[PDB]
Amino acid sequence: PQITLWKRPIVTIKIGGQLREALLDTGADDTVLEDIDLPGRWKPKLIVGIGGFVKVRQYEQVPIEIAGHKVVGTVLIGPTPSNIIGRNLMTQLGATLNF
Amino acid sequence: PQITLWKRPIVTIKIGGQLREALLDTGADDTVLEDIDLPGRWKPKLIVGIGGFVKVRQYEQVPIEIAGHKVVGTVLIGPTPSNIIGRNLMTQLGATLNF
Ligand SMILES: CC(C)CN(C[C@@H](O)[C@H](Cc1ccccc1)NC(=O)O[C@H]1CCOC1)S(=O)(=O)c1ccc(N)cc1
Repeated sequence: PQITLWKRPIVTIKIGGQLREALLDTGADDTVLEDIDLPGRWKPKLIVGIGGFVKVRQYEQVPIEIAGHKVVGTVLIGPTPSNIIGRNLMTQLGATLNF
Repeated sequence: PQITLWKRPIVTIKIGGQLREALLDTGADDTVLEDIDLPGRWKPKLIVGIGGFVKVRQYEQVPIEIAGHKVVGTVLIGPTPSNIIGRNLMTQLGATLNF
């Protein structure tokens, strides 16, 4: 799809059988979700934003469906005021900015 | 221009005769710059992010050049680890996300 930016660019995701919404965030290098259960081992990571530090769990090679498209990548779990899809996963959709 | 997202989407800006770089950030509702002098009256505002709070100065109807294109809008001045162009100004470029 093509979308304009007069509203937040929010898409539906499906990850570990759970349905959520997330913002498509070109300013985010990495994908961060709050409201979600993932199984398996993870690694502690810090990431750093307007406001400073957030401690997150890094889960590798997580299957995720974003606006209907199946990809696999790193998902960071941690407190974030909004679930965000970062460039790590947007590059797998072949996403572009246009103006 | 059309750009892909394998690297950060960084563009050149010109604002109050100062040249800077900024990230095109679809996850940001508002534009926030750190490294910059604007004249005139402003208003205190807070914005939350990964990591918590940032106190900013809101400057209205600021002329700014983004990747060559002249627009006028609200610019927030405050600590941010990176200068960001938010949707407030991306909508004035007719920017779209595509995948
Ligand atoms: C350059 C910074 C700002 C990068 N952030 C991305 C930005 O899009 C960020 C996303 C967000 C949306 C809603 C609430 C909170 C945060 N928007 C943001 O703060 O919007 C503010 C600034 C003015 O407009 C409102 S981040 O969240 O720190 C981040 C950092 C690293 C990773 N891996 C993921 C996210």
